[PDB]
Amino acid sequence: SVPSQKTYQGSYGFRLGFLHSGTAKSVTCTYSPALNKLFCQLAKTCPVQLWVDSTPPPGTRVRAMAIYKQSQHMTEVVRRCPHHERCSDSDGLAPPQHLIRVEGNLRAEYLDDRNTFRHSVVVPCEPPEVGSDCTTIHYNYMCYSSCMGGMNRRPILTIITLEDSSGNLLGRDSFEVRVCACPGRDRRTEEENLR
Ligand SMILES: [Zn+2]
Repeated sequence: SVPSQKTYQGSYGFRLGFLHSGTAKSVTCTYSPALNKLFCQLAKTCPVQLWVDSTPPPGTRVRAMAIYKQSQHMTEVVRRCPHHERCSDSDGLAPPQHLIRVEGNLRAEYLDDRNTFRHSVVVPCEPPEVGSDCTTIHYNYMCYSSCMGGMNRRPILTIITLEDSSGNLLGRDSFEVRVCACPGRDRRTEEENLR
């Protein structure tokens, strides 16, 4: 099967937000609204904002999962390549196979789905800190888009779902991701190609 990627704000008006990091040669993570695409370096911090119109119930969680964007590959589990799954860079919590990690949250849980074998990482949905209007989750992508035997130059999407304590859908948003050496340059190139 294939997880849904349908945008769904739901009852709480759930949607993502991204910083405006620009396209300098030195940028490590940058988001293109025109492409709905995040460009980031390997294992670098990717700040993703969570916005809601009203506060979800205690026990609400936020899950991230990657799928291949092309229909020819959607059924294939997105995982780390044969090299990176063995490079012993575990944070002590993420399984070495998982492409997406959450940085600096000890309540992050990593799921290997017993049925679909797909990987995801889930955290409790926290209210914004005082003086803030949203909450930010920091993600890491632990393989290059180009890694042989892994993503192998195939584009992926990250699907973010807002879930109740049972795992039922409350909200959904998504964005394409390219993990690459020079995010600023590749964003500029792809945005030019678009126009
Ligand atoms: Zn890799």
